[PDB]
Amino acid sequence: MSSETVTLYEAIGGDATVRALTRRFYELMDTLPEAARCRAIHPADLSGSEAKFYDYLTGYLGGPPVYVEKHGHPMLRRRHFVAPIGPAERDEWLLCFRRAMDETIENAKLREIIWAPVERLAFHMQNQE
Ligand code: HEM
Repeated sequence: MSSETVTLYEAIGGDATVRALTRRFYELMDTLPEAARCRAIHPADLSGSEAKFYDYLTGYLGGPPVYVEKHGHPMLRRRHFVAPIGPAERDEWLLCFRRAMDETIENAKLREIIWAPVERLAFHMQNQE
């Protein structure tokens, strides 16, 4: 929606915010020693991962459906099956996503709206242990 209601994308500040969110996420993943397990299973060059997550989040939050346009149906559990994701990879991903959100999305109510379903998805991507 845009006029009396608005989308989450609109609400958090749209493209500049999703850009900052996704950038800060991979930065924390690359620089925090506590995120080393999650970092270990990602590609040595994070550039392509960032592009895809940014496109995924853009569509997911009510912005333009750019991820689907390029890659088709998300099918995330299947796409994540190629990485070995145990509790550690899972909680370290959630560590970085939480901190990236807290730092880039000012509105607490919008962070709560986004977080609960993402944390559900993360537990659902876990494929080990
Ligand atoms: C358990 C937590 C998670 C871990 C450890 C994890 C890890 C990974 C890894 C290793 C990749 C492959 C990177 C690449 O191809 O460059 C990936 C891709 C991706 N992840 Fe996750 N992920 C997790 C949860 C999530 C969640 C909850 C979402 C959605 C909010 C998500 C969205 C994506 C997307 C859109 C891709 C690109 C898929 C594609 O290849 O088209 N991930 N993730």
